[PDB]
Amino acid sequence: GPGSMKLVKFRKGDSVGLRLAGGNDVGIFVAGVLEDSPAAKEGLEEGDQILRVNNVDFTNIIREEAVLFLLDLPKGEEVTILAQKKKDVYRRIV
Repeated sequence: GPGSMKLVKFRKGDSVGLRLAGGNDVGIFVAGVLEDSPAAKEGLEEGDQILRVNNVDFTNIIREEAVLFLLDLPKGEEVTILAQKKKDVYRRIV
């Protein structure tokens, strides 16, 4: 089936606080979450696949475009990340 996804809502600091991995073929993955970020606080974790941010699809985006996208998110504004734990896929990427 379609599975159980997580929804994380946080307010962007100076940065979102996320390292990315993957790409257009397999998905964008959270490689790292700084404990210094509100991304971690809200329950976003390494090996999470990012499906959506702010109603922009992250399933057909290239890693480079995702980075720029997260950078471009207005500072101090709320971000809405739709995600899903996919570690076993993740372990192959890294």
